[PDB]
Amino acid sequence: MNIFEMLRIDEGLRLKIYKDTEGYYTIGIGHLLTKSPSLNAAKSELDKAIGRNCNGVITKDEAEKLFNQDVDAAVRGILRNAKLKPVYDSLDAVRGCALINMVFQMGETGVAGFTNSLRMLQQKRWDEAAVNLAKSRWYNQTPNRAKRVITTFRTGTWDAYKNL
Ligand SMILES: [Cl-]
Ligand SMILES: [Cl-]
Repeated sequence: MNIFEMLRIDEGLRLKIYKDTEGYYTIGIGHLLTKSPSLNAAKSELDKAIGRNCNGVITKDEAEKLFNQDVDAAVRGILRNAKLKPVYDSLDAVRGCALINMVFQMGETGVAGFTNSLRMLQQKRWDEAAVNLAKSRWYNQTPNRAKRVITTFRTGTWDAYKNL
């Protein structure tokens, strides 16, 4: 299992513009197009991202291309962030994926705000971090996903993604 497989499970794959859990226009593997309610705006964003007139639909290869760019951006966001980098460097490879998963979903800024959980992760207090992470809007709005991620941080194994 790796970060790509993990996010593919959490985000799924859709080749036509759809709305994410928050009601935002998205496509491919969780690639947010815009927070604007305008489908037209979303369509334009899509064409700009892909480099052709898509009319709202893309190929699997295109979805995969966007996906690689998105994972790259998440990782780079972590590496550039002063609060994130030290935690990320302190974690084993599996747990690191859980952190990348969060950034992909909520953005660098969003995750950097989880101050207390970040400190607990850096201290390797797994059970305590898990409880703290669960006291969030994040956990309450997307509980199944949050549970998989939190379990990953808690155990350092891929168990939560096994049998999916
Ligand atoms: Cl809460
Ligand atoms: Cl969920």
